[PDB]
Amino acid sequence: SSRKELANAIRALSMDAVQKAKSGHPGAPMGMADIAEVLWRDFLKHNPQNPSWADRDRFVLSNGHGSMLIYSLLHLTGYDLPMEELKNFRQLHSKTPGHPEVGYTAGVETTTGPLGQGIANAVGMAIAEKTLAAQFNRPGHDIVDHYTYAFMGDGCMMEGISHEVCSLAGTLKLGKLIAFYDDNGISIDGHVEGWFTDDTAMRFEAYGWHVIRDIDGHDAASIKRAVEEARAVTDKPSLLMCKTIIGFGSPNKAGTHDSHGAPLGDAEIALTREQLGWKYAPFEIPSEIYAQWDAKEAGQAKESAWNEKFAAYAKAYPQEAAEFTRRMKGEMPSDFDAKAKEFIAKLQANPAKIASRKASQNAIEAFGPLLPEFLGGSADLAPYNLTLWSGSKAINEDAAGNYIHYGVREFGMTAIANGISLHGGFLPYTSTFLMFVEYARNAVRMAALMKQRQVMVYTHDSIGLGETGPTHQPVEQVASLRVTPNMSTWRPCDQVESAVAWKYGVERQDGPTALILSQQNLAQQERTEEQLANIARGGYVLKDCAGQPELIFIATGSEVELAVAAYEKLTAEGVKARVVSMPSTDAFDKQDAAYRESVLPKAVTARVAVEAGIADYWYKYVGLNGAIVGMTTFGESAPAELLFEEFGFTVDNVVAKAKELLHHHHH
Amino acid sequence: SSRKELANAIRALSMDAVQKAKSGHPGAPMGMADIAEVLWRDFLKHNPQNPSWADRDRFVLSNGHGSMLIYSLLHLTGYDLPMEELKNFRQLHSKTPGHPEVGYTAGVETTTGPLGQGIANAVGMAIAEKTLAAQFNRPGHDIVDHYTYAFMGDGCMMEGISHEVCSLAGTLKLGKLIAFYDDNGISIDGHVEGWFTDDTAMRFEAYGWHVIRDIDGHDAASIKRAVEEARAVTDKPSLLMCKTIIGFGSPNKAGTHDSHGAPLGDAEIALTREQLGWKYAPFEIPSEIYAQWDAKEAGQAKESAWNEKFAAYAKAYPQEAAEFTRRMKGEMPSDFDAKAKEFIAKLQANPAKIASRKASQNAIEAFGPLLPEFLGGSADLAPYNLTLWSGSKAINEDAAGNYIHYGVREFGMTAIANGISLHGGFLPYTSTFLMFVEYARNAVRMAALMKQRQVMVYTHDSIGLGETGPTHQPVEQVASLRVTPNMSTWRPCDQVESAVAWKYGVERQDGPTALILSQQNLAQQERTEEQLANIARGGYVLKDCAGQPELIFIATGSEVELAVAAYEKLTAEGVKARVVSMPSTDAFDKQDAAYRESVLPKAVTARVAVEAGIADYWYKYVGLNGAIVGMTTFGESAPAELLFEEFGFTVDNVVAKAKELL
Ligand SMILES: Cc1ncc(C[n+]2csc(CCOP(=O)(O)OP(=O)(O)O)c2C)c(N)n1
Ligand SMILES: Cc1ncc(C[n+]2csc(CCOP(=O)(O)OP(=O)(O)O)c2C)c(N)n1
Ligand SMILES: [Ca+2]
Ligand SMILES: [Ca+2]
Repeated sequence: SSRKELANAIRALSMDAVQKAKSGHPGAPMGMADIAEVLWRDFLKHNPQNPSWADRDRFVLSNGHGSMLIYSLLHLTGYDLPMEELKNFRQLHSKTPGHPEVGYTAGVETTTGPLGQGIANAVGMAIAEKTLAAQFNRPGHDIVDHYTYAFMGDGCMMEGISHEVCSLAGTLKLGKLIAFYDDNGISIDGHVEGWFTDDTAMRFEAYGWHVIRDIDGHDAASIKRAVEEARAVTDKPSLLMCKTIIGFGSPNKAGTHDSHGAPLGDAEIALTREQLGWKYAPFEIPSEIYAQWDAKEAGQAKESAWNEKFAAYAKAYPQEAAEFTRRMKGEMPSDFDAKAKEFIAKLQANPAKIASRKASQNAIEAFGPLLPEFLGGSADLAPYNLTLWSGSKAINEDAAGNYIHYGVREFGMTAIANGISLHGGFLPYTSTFLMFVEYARNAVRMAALMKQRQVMVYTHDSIGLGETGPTHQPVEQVASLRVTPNMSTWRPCDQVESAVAWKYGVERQDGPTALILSQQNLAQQERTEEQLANIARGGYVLKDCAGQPELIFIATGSEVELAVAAYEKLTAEGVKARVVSMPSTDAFDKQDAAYRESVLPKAVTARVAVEAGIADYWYKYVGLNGAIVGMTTFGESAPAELLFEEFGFTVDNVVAKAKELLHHHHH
Repeated sequence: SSRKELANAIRALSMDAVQKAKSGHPGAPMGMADIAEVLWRDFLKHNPQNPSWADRDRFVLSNGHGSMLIYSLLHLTGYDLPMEELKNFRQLHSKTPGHPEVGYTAGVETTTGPLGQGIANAVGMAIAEKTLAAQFNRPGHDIVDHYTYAFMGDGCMMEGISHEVCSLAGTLKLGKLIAFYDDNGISIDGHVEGWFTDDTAMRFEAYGWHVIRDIDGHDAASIKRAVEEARAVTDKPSLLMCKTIIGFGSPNKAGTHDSHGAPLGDAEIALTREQLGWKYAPFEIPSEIYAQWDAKEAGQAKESAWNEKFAAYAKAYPQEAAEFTRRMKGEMPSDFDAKAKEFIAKLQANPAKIASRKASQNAIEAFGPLLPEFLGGSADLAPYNLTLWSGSKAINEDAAGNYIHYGVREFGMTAIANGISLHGGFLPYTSTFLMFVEYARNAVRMAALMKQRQVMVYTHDSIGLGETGPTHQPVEQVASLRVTPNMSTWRPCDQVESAVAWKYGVERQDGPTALILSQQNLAQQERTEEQLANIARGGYVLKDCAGQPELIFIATGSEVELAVAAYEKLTAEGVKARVVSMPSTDAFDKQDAAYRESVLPKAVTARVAVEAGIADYWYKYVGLNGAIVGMTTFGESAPAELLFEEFGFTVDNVVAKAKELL
């Protein structure tokens, strides 16, 4: 078989799988098949029999709608993705969902589809490789050495996140990142010149990339020469400008928007087979074509050689090797749990009224020596988010460091960190003011969807930040996080809940954790040993009465102090009241029914929520017969103490609103 | 007097107001003061006595933390912003909040602070000027002719949204957009070379901008020559690369991150006065410096000249001039309410089972001839969002058109449309798949904060979109919109509710409206005249019983049919059941309490919400003793019919959950 025939196997499988599903995207797989054949057969270092090989190259499909391209590649090269699964493309519980999903499918590195985020993930994978190589490689022992290859299209280039992450990739001189741009002139509205006219090569040169122009994306020799050129440039990420024809092979739909996102149709597929000279029936591949596509023997040889290298490394550097293995597996140090509990107990015994952003920094300082896998950063807010600890070292200064200055790039930061978590070897944390979670919002969602461990440090969480005013004062952002599937969100009320939340976040293996942290100092609360242990249950009884409470206050973060003051006033008047601290609604909801009943008993309807955030959220825990002391508006520019008074976060107002339930549930 | 003395008045007012507040940002106002002095005194066309003059130039401070720069300029040039307000910078209910806010302060064009969005707004204002000029100017009568000037810094340049909107500005050849980049080498983390190394001039030339490099931002002659050159380039937006020193004037904090975001301190202010040669006490400005800065006399002359031009236009083009005035004031045509009601009544009388995305297109088609102020578009999804009507004309093809191909740029699109609404003259609508409201989320928030009218057309709203799978299937996005202050969100259940929602959106005067639209066909519900009129109240009784209900279903959008099916089953068993359709929770919540009680009586606790979105939202209406048939997870890639079954959107499950309450 010629290279074109081998590439046409991808075209056939893609158009036929889309046709059988009556759904999906034939255009990009057909347009990029020749590029994929050269990259995967001539360059990609991988082992289909072990998709988790630590030193494999990473491939990312940023134009993720072209999912049949990667399913064809994985199937043809010998991964555990049988033809039956391709026949079940886009069907319930198949290993071939409409967009590729990490975990669903052997060999898929990331979940893509939302445009722009795949190239961001690839930038994170390349940062991870560079940093891990710098931390672990030793003279004569280069155990980390692999490339990151990405495909992307016009949509990814138009998205702002491409600017964020490719600018930063240029700064960091990511010489093992090689991206292929599917320059096919077509997007969904039609010919892109009506809305997309950038000199993209010049733009990427402005970022410090090595750009290869005018590659014939349907000519294997041209593509191969370009990839060799990119691999020879070791000090810059490379962009290959690949001129392709969307839907290549279809006489009537190639080069048209009609090939982008719908089945070609059976008549058109017959004509496409005739144009391509592809004789085989749908889902039929001859043994000779598998023989040229299969990567099991080469892959075995390469991983075997790497294992020999790693064994030599382990003999010369046994502690480093043990750390590499631990970190690539995502395992925690064996003594971490005990040391973290010792830290938390020390805080509970030694009160300090500090901002929870400072309590967060103190937890980073405490955990940092125990977690060399941290790869942390802030989006140009290190002095405000308090993300640096004494052991931080920026990777633009020393590549073996552990800290990233992300610049003013919140979305790019968060999707890069998704790439860092997907790579293995690190535990990323990211940070910005909470308001600007809105800039990064879909990357946060994607971390949750992909079940990735990442700690998101979001500071300056309410009107408590004061004079900066309503553009920066969060109101509804925490509610948005709380209703996100698989998101964990903590709003700690003091330095002890802050440390507990950080411990929870770094030990959470199957999804991300957002910390909602104050600008201003928070009072430490008294806790018994039992209460201290109950912080991690998300919601717990902090103050109580004998018998059934007449009133339960539910409070979070900076408002627990206010709720406790109201509880004290009411208790002194002879009212039976309880205070529940709710640092994490998601962790509380995961507790069993008996525990939740013990904290929020169904008999007690007179519930008062107190939080400087949007009020409507709290109907979930207060019901229709309680009260909510919350925000219902945007904030205002003024000193924070005047804002808390103006918006009702006062002991007198909280007590008055509570007493209306002693007056209403009565009358 | 001397231009440096005149610029130093901005420096003094800025450092002193920050010091008095013990809060704020002296650095960028001190760094950009010489640029501002040249722009405002020599070029900017404006009238302090009427900040709403239709043909004024628009100025945007995208690096909005530098708010004392714009307050100093407004005060010095004679706007209604007295010295007492500058002395009340960042104080409760002052006219000088920490970031500039449109409406709070005479002369402020937009609310900035979130980096990158000011330049986006300015691109929108320049698109509005270009389009309005093409629509209204006539030979001998150029009634629209003004510039859009923007200041921006490193943070705006790093943000992705700058790439989206400046790319599109190049495509649209916005020759009256002129941006000044405060190239001062400093951001909050320190010297920017550790994280920001772009050849920014080369980047902007890649967008098709005219770029002027190596301007000395502290030399009036350098700056003035650059502005003249940019104004002579009429077929490209221009970027002026202005080298400045942050905190210019401060001997110990100039050129450092220490001048970015905190008071300089009293000692350092004294040293700064010495270095600048500024001899005036805090909040002292001599009469001659006001005389040199004041723009009232020239401004009134220019606006009067324009009024005379407009009067001549109105004599030659009376209908066009009346349209111009109406649109610039943001008024609706006087017969729009009646014509839209006639359309809605027609739909109710002529049932159709269509997707609410199609019903949306049909409302655009009906309203299009009535609302020439539409300036609509989609982020590369016209064939899916259905944003084109028969009279759509793309502005990249015809500058006098009414449609924008925004490309794959959801955040930039939304903030550009905020600029369009701020400009006056237009009613923007934007569109993408609902999932990607998450890419644009803070610009949506900013439309609400700024009380701007924009209709946001979000289609493909649930697991009903099918095989595309969980990256695209919305679950929690509608709940996020619903709890945003001043946002209106509509999830119509058929073509009639879709038209009512569109009417509500275009008739809003003080905020945005999000339409949550289905991929798939939705059955039309039968309605009495009273029900039909009550759609606009956001929640209404769609199916009822005699007497107090025993069970109330609350449903939205594509799930109303499912709730009606469950109602029919329970009604046939003899249950006193009701179905409430809730297309807009915010419109419902604004109703009088007797109305809300008539729909959701407080004595009836057996309430079942049905919506293919996140369940947690609905506790607001069902409380603790009801049921919610909603989503609690991400979606899955499969045909939509199978997903609705898999996730419990079945008559059997809805009926079972209801019977658990009875
Ligand atoms: C952030 C985001 N916005 C919108 C979409 C919907 N969408 C999918 S592909 C596409 C444009 C297709 O353009 P391109 O990447 O050039 O596709 P191709 O040439 O591969 O078909 C759009 C708008 C998306 N997937 N992600
Ligand atoms: C989207 C967004 N992210 C973060 C911030 C916080 N912030 C305010 S100013 C700034 C950096 C200031 O850098 P630059 O624009 O270069 O400021 P300057 O030189 O004018 O002081 C940051 C990160 C913000 N306002 N908006
Ligand atoms: Ca394309
Ligand atoms: Ca700067």
